[PDB]
Amino acid sequence: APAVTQHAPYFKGTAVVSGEFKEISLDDFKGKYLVLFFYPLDFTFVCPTEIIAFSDKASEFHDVNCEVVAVSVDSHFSHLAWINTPRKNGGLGHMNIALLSDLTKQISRDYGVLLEGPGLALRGLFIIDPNGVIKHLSVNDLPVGRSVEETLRLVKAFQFVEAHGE
Amino acid sequence: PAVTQHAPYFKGTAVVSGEFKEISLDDFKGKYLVLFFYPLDFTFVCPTEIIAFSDKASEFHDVNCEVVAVSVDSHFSHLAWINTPRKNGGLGHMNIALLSDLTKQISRDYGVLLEGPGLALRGLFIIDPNGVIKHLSVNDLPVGRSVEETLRLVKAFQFVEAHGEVC
Amino acid sequence: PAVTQHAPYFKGTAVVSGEFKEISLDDFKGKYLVLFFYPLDFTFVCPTEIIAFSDKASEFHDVNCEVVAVSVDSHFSHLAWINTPRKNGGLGHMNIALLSDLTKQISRDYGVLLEGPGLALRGLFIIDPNGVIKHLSVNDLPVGRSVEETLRLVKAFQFVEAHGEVCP
Amino acid sequence: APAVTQHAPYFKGTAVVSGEFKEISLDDFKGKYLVLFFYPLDFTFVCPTEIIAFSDKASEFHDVNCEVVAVSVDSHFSHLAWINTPRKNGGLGHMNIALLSDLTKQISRDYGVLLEGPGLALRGLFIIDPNGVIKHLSVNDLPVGRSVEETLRLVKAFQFVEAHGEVC
Amino acid sequence: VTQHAPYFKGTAVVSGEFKEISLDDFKGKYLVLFFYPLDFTFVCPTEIIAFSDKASEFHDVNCEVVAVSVDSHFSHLAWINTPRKNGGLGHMNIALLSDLTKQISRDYGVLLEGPGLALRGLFIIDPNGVIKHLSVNDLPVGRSVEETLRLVKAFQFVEAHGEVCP
Amino acid sequence: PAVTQHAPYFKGTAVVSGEFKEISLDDFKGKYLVLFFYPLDFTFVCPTEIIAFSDKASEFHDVNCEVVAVSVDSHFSHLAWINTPRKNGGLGHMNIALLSDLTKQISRDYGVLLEGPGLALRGLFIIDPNGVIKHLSVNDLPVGRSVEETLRLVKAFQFVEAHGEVCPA
Amino acid sequence: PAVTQHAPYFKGTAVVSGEFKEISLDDFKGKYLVLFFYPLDFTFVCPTEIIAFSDKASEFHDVNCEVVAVSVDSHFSHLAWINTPRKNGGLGHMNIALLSDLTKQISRDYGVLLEGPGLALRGLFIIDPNGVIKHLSVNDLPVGRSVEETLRLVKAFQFVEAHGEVCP
Amino acid sequence: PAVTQHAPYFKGTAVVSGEFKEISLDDFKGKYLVLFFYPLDFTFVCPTEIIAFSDKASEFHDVNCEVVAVSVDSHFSHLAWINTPRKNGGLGHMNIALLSDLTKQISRDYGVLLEGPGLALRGLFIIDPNGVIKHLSVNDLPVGRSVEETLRLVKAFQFVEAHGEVC
Amino acid sequence: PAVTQHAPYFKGTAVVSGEFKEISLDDFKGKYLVLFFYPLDFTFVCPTEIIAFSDKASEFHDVNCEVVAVSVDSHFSHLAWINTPRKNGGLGHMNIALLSDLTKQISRDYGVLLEGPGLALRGLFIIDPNGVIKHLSVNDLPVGRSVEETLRLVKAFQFVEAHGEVC
Amino acid sequence: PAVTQHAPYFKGTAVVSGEFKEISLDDFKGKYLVLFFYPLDFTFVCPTEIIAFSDKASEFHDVNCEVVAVSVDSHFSHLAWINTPRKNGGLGHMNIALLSDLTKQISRDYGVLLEGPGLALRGLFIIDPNGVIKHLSVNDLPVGRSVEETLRLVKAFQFVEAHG
Amino acid sequence: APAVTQHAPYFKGTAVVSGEFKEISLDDFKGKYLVLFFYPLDFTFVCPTEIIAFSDKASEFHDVNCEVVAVSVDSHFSHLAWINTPRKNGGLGHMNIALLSDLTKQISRDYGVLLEGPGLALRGLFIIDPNGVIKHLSVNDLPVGRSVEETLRLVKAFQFVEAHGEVC
Amino acid sequence: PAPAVTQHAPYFKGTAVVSGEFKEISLDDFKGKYLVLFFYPLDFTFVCPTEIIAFSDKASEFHDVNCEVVAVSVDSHFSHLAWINTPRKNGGLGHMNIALLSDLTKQISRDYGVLLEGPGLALRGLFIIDPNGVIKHLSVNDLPVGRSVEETLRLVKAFQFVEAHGEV
Repeated sequence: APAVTQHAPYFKGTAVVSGEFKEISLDDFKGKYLVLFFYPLDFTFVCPTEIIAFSDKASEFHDVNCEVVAVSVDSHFSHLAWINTPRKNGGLGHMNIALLSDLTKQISRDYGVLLEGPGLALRGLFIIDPNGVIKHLSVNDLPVGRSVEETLRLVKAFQFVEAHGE
Repeated sequence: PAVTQHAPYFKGTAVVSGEFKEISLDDFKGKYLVLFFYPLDFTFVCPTEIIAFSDKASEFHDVNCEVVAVSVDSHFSHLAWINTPRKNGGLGHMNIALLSDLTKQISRDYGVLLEGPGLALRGLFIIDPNGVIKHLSVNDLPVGRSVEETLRLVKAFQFVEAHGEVC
Repeated sequence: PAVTQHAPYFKGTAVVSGEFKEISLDDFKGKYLVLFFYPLDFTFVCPTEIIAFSDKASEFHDVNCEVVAVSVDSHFSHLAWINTPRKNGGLGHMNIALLSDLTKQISRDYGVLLEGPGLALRGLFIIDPNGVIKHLSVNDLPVGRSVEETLRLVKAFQFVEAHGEVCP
Repeated sequence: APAVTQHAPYFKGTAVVSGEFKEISLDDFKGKYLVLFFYPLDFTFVCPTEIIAFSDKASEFHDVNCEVVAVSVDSHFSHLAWINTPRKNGGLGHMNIALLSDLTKQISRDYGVLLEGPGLALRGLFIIDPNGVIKHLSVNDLPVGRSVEETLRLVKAFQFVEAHGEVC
Repeated sequence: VTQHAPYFKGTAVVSGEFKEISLDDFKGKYLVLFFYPLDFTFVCPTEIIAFSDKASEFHDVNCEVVAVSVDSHFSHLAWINTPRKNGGLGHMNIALLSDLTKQISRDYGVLLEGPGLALRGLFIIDPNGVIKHLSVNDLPVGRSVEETLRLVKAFQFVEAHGEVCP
Repeated sequence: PAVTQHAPYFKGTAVVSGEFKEISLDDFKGKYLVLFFYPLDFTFVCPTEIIAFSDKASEFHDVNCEVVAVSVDSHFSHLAWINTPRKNGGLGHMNIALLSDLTKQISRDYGVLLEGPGLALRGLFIIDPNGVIKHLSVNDLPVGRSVEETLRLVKAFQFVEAHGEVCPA
Repeated sequence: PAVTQHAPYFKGTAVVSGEFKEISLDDFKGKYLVLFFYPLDFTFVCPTEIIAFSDKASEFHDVNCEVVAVSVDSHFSHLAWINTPRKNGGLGHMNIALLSDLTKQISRDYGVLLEGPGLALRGLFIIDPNGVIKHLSVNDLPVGRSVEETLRLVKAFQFVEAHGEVCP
Repeated sequence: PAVTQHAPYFKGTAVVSGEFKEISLDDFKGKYLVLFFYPLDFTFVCPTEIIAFSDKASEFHDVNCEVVAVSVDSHFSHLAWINTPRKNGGLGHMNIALLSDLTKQISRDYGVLLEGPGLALRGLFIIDPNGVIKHLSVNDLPVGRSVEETLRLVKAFQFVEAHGEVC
Repeated sequence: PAVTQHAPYFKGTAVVSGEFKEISLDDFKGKYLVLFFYPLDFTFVCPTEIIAFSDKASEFHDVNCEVVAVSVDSHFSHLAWINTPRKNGGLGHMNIALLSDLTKQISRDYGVLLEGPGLALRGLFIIDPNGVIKHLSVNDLPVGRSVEETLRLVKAFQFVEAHGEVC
Repeated sequence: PAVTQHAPYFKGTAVVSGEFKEISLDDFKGKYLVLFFYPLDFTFVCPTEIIAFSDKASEFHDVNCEVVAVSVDSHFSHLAWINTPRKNGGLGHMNIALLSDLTKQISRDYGVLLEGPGLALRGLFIIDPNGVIKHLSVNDLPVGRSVEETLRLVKAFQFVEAHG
Repeated sequence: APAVTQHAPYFKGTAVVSGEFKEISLDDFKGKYLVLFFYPLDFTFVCPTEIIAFSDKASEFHDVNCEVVAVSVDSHFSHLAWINTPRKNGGLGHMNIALLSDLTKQISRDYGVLLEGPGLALRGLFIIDPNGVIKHLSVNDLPVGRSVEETLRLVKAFQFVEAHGEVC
Repeated sequence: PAPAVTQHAPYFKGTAVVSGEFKEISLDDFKGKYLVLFFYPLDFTFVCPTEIIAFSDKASEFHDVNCEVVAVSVDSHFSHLAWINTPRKNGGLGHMNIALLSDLTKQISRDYGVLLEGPGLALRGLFIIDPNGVIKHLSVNDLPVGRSVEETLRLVKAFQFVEAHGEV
C-alpha cells in the first residue's frame, strides 16, 4: 500500500493534457502539491460531477502551487473521446486537468485502489506534497462523490502548517 | 487455445443491438462463432475490419454463424464508440456483438494479450458448433484482415462436415 | 482496513457519558459508525476536530450514526481530558464515546498506528450497519478534518442504499 | 513456443530445392520475408491445391522479396518422389518452392503445430519478417486449404506498414 | 531374447488397402518383423522384394512377414504403386506397416533418435510372442531371405524334435 | 534485567521542571539512579509514592543520586498530571523527572511490562554510577513503598562500596 | 518466580524450634509467607537481617504471616549456627524457620541462584495465602532490609486484597 | 554392444593353432572380426557352427577377416575339446581361435551373458577394422547359423564401406 | 564360513555315476560329507587328489560319509573329463560326485573363490550329519592333500560324537 | 575416575591452619596426596575419621604426603566446625586441609556425588607425585575407614616405586 | 553399575569350589554378604598372600553370613591347576573360597576393573550386601596387597550399622 | 575378521615361553623362515595334549627344513610356564622344544580368525607361513579333534618342493 507520511508510489503513463497525449510521471510534480484521484470508468451512466468540479475549480488549485490529475483504467483514447463528448450527452467537454490512463492497471494496483474482481479503481484521492510524500488519502466506495472544496481546504491547510506550524 | 481443442470458456458484458447483455461461449452451442480480437476502441486506425464484419454479418447469419468482436475496453467505451458516427471515427450501428474484456482474462485465455501494453493482438478464431477451434490466426497490431476469407473458411468447414475431403 | 471489506473487530474501555464502558464493534451492528483516530490527549494542538464531532453528534444520531473517537491513551487520560474545561485546552463534556487504545492494537488493525512514536495517525472510517467499511481517510498528524463533510458522506451513503442515482 | 511479435524458432533441415537436396535453415532467410507453412503428409487422398497454388504464385512472392517454404514430417525422399509424380496422377509436378523435411518432427514441435498423437503437423502458416520476427500466424484443421492470394495480400500489407505506418 | 516382443499397433498397407494391424493378429503364428530406414531412397529395395517374392514359402510354414518403416502409410502405398522398373515396389505379398509416430522402432530398440529413422533390424517372433532371433545391420547391406526361412524352419524343427545330435 | 547485570539502555521524553527534555541512561553515569515504574497517570489510586519521592528529592541529590519515575503515558499526559493540583488529585510541582514510555519498550526492557493490558508493574531499580543494577523491587498492587527505605538502601550501597561487607566485631 | 504468578513449589528440611522438620510451600496455604534467601551461614557479615526477622516474628504471626529464611547450607549447619551465641557471630534462639536448600534447586526455582559460586542472591518474596507472589526484591550486597517495611508491605497487601485499590 | 557403436574391449586366453595365447580386441585393429559366442564346450548339441567356421576360415582370411569363437569355459576345456576327435563330438583341428571367458566378463560386456545359468547366448558380431559393430545377431536355441551368409555380410560391408549405399 | 557354523547352502548339477544329477546340501542330511574344491578340469596338474579320493570312496561310504568334488567348470566338462581315460590326463570313471559350480556361487559362499581369475582355491570341508562345518583346510594351487588323513579326521569326529573325549 | 588414570582437576577454598586458602590439584605435584570426602560438617555421626587423620597428619608429612578432607559445605562452615570444641561435636584444631566443594563439581568429578541429596559419599583417593590415582575406595553408610591402613597403603606405594 | 549404593552387576561363570567345577552367579549370594575380589593372574612370581589369607579366614566370614569369591581372567582349568599346587611348592593348595573364572573377561569389564591394554583385572574388592547392593568398593594398582583383617572389620561394621545405626 | 590363503599373515607380538623363560616374539622374528603357527583352546585341560607334545618331539625335523613351530592359546604366559613345569605323567607338558605364545588379550586369535567369541578361546587352527610372511596353508578343526604332525611336515616339504620344481 501507499500510506500517509510515506513517499508516493512512482507512476508513469499516457495522459490527455490540453487535448494532447503526453506522458507524465510522479517526477513531473516535484516541487508542487499534487492531487491524484481515481475514478472507476469513462462514459458511465454516473454523472461525472467529481471530475467536472475539479476541472471547473482547477485554477484555485493552480494558484496554490497544486496540480490535479484524474486516473482510471481506461485507455488514453477513451479519455480523449470522453473529453470530446459534449456535457449534455454524458461527456466531459473541455478539461482543465490531466486525465491519465491506467490501461495496464499497475497504477491503481500500486496505489491500493484496484478492485481485482471487476478490474477497475475505487474512488481514491491522494494529496502528495512537493517532495512526493503522501499527506492525505481517502477512499470511497464506487458510487459516492466527494467535495472539491474540502480537498482544496486540505491542500491549503497543509501549506499553512508548512509555513506556520501547528 | 489450439486448433482441434475446445475453445477456452468466456463470459462478459457485450453490446448487442445497442443494449448490454451477458454473453458466454455456451450461448453459441450449435452455431459457428467467429470470435475476433482488436486492440482498443477509438484509435486513429479506421475501424474497417470491425465495420466490414458488421456490414457482412448477414452473410454469416445465413450460414448458421455468429460474429463477436472483443477488446480490453469496458462495455461503456463500446457503447460510446457505436454511438459515435462513422464520419468521426465511430462505428455507428453494429450488427455484431461487441464484447468487453475489462479484466483482460478473455484475451489472456485466448493467448492474445500483450501483457506489457495490456491490450490484445488482432487474433481471430472460428469455433464450431461443439465449441472446438477449427481455425485461428493472429496478426500484428496494424494490419487489417479479410472478411471474405473468413466467410470462405467458415463455409469450407461446413462443406467438409457434410461431404468430406477426397476432392 | 480497505473499502468494501468488513471493519476489523475491536473491543476496549471507553469513556461513555463520564463512565467507563467496555465497547466493541458488535455494539454498532445495525447502525452506521464513524470511527476516528487522533494522536494524543492533552497536546498543544487545538482539539477542534474532537469538539466539532461532539457538538454535531445529535445530527449523526438523527441519521442512525454513532461516533467513536480513539487514541492510544489510557481511559484515565480520556476522563481527565474531559474533566478539563475547554477554556484550558480540555474537552469539557463529550457527546461521543472516547475509546482507549492502550495496547495500541486497534490502531494497528485499522492500519493507522505509527510504530516508531507509538501513536495513531488521524484516520477516519465510515462503517455501515453490516460492519462494512464504506469510506476511509487519513491525514497527517497536524491537520484537522471537517465534520460537515463527514455527515454529508454518511447521508450520501444512506441515499445510495435507497436510490443509488444522484443524477437524471 | 511461436507467437506473433517474437523471433521465429530456429530451424535447419534437408529440403528439396529445384529437384535437389539442400540443407536450409531460418538463417538462410535473413533480409527476406518468409512464408513458412506446414502440411500433414505427402501422397494423401486430398488434392494438394494449397501446395500447387503456392508454387504457381512463387514468382509473385519472389518479386516482393519473400521466400516460401513448405514443411511436412515426411522424409526428403518422399518429397522428391512426390515432386516426380505428375499432377495428373496426384503428384506435385515441379515445384517453385522449397519442400522441407521435418523427419525428426522437431520443426513442427517448435512451431507449435505438431499433433503428438498421430505424429504429423496441422496446417499452420507463418509470416516471418527480414529480422526473423513472426508477423502473422494462422492454423487450420488438417482438411481445409487457405488462400494464396490472401497470404500475398498480407505480406504486401506488412511491407506497406514498415514503409508508411497507419493513420488512414 | 527368451523374452516377449513388445506390443505394436499401426496402419499397414495390406493387399493395396489400409488395415490396422497389431502383434495380436499374430498369436498362433510365427512373425518375421523387419525394419528398414525409409521408402523411396536410392538404396536397392531387393530385401523387401525378395520377402514379397518368397512370401508364400513363409505362409506354408505358418509364418507371416511384416516390413516396417517410419514412413506414413500413404508413402507405403505410393511406393507400392510405383513400378519396379522405376525403383518402386510393385505388387506386395507382405504387409508394409507404418511407424509414423516412431514408437514401434523405439520399442524394438531400432530407432536412431538423431535422424529419426530405424536401422535394419529383423526379429523372428514365435506363436506366443516370444522373440527367438534378432539381427541388426549398420548399413544398406541386404539380408538373405532364404536364410531367414531356414531359421524359421529351424526354430520349428527344434521345438518339435529337441536339439540332441544324431 | 537481573542483579550484576548492567541496566538496559533507555531513552525518552520526560517532563523536567515543567518542561520537556530528552533523557537516557547515559545521563546518569557517575550518579546513582533510582528508576521506578508505575502503571498509569490519573488513576484513582493514591499518588503518594511519586509525591514522597519528589518531596525527599534533595536528600537523594545530597548523596549523588537521581530519581526518575516512568510509565507508558505520553509526556503530555505527564505534564497535564503535573499541572493538576494535589487537592484535585494531580502531582503539582515535581522535583523528579517523569519519563514517558509511550512505545512501551523501556518497561519491556526492564522486564516490568504487563503485555495484556499494556502497562507497567510497580518496579523499582537502583542503578549505580557504572549503570549496574544493585537492587530491584517489584509490587503487584497499589501498595506503596517507603521512600525512606529506598534512601537507606542507596546510602548502604555507598557504605559497602566504601567500607566493604565485614561486620564490626 | 515473577510478581502476579504462583510461587514455585519447594520442599526441604528446616530447623524449627531447635528441631528438624520437613516443610514445603503447601504448609503455608492460607497464610502469608515472607520467604527470603541469603548466601551462607557463618560468614563475617552481621546476620542482623535474620536476627531482626526473628526478633519481630510475632508481629508477623499476629497478621497471619510466617517467615522462612533459606540458603544452600545443610540443616546441620543451620542448627549449628542457631546454637552459636550471638556475641560469637551466631544466631542464638530463632523464632523463624531456617530452611536448607542443600540441592540448590530451591534457589534455582526462585531465580536467585548464582550457579558459578553456587549460592543464592539476597532475594525476598512475599507470597499471599493462595501461593501468589505479591512482592519480590533482590539485593546485590548485604545492605540489610527493613523488617518494619516488610511488615508494612504485608499489611498493605492484606488491606488491598480486601478493599480494592482506591484512595481511603 | 549395439550397431554403430565401438565394440567393447576384451582380453583373454585363447587356443590358437593348438597353443595358449593372450588375445585382445586390439589384436584385430585393421581387420574385420567375426566374434561369436556359444554356451558350452562338450554338449550334446552338434558343433556344426564352430566346425563350419573352421572349415571356411581361409575364405574369411582371403577378405582380411578373422573369426573368434567364445564361451565361458576355461582355455583348458577349449584345448581338450579340440583334441577330441570330431567323430566323438569333439572339434578336432581348429583354424579359428577359441577364446575363453572364464570370468564371464566378455559375455557381460557384449550383452550376451545369461547371469542365472552363467553362460552366453548365441550372439554373433561383425566388427570392422576400426572396431565398430556393423552387424549383430542373437539366437535363442542351437538353430543353425549360415557361414556363407556371415561371409557374404563381411564382403557386403567391405563393398559399401568403400563404395556407398547406391548400387 | 568357519568351523562350528552351519555349512552354506549349495545346489547344482553333478556328474554321479556318469550321469547328470541335481544335488544339494540337503541330500546329505544324516551323512557326513567331504566337500572339496579344485581350480579346473583338464589342466596340466596330475588329478592325483581327485583320483585318490575316488579310489578310497567306499572306505568313506563304509563310515557313512559322502565325497563331492567341486569346480567352476560346467557339468559337461566334468563328463568329458570323466570319459577321458586316465593315461591321457583324464579321470577315467569316478566313484565320487563331480559338482559343477558354473555360476561360481558355491565357491563364493564357501569362501574359496578367487574373483580375479574366477576359479576356486583348493579348499576342503568336513560337514557333519546336521550340516555343521567341523573342519576346513585351504591350500596353495600346487599342493598335495591326503585322503587317508581326511578319512582319519572323519572317523575321529565320529569317535568324539560316540565316546566324548576325556583322557 | 579409575585407578591408573590422572586424578581429575580440582580448585577450591580450604581451611588451612585456621585461614582461608585457595588450593588445587597442581599444588600437590611432587607429593603424594590423600583426598577423601565426607557427607557434611556438624552431623551427629562422630567425626572419628577426620580427627584421626588430623592426629596422624605428621606421620603422613614424614613420608611426603599431604591430606585434604572435602565435603560440599562452604569454607565458612568448615571454619565454624574447626572452631567448635572437640567435646561439643566439634573438630578443634586441625592438622589437615578442609576443602570446600560448595559448587559440588569436585564431588561430581571424583564420582562420589549423590545427586539426589546433593552431598558426597565417603570416598578416598591416593594420588601420586605426578597426579595419577593409585588407590580408591568408597563406603556407603557412615562407616569409618582406617587411617593406619591408609598410611600403610601410602608407604607401600612408595616402597614399590623403589623396589617392586 | 559398579558404584556404592547401586545394585551389583550380574555375573555367571565357572568357579572352582572345594576342588570341583561348579557354575555360580550373583544370585547364589542373595540373603548373604559377599566379598568379591579380583586379582591379575594365576601362577605369578608374586606370592598369593592376599588369596591364601582370605581362604585362611573364610570361616570368620561365614560366622557373619559372608561368602568370599576370588576372580581373575584365567580359565577354571588354570585355577584348578593352581589349587592343585601345594603351597609348599609355590601354589595355592586347598582353598576355602570359590575361585571364579572370568575367561571372557566380561565380569571384570562389568565391574570396571578390567585393564583393556594387558587384558587382566586390577585388584578390586567389593562388599555386596544381602540384597545385592554394593556397600563398599576399592581398587589398587596391580602390585599392592590389601588387608583381609580390614575387609572383615568392614563387613562387621556394615552389619553393626544395619542392626543399630551409629549416632554416638 | 580372518585371514585366508594367498594373503600375508597378520602381524602378532606377544610373550612366549622359550627355553623355560619369557621372551617377546613377533611375526618379524620369523622372516626368511617357514612358520607353523598353531592354536589350541586352553592349558591344563583333561584333554591330554597329543597335538602339542607331538610337535615338540618332531621339532628338530622342522628345524631341519628351515621351519619354526609356535603354539598359541589365550592363556597367560605364567600358565604356559606352569604347564611346562608340570611333568607329562601328571598331564603336563614337560620340556618343550617349541615356543608357547601367550594370547592374553585374545587379539592374535581374533586376527587369525580362530577365536570363538562366546567362550573366549581359540579353535584348533594351524597356519603354514612362508619366508616372506605369506600364508600357504590354513587348517582349522573343531575343539576336540587332534591334527597329524607328519602331515603338517609333509605339507611344508611340499610347499618347498613347488618353489623349486614344476608340474609333469
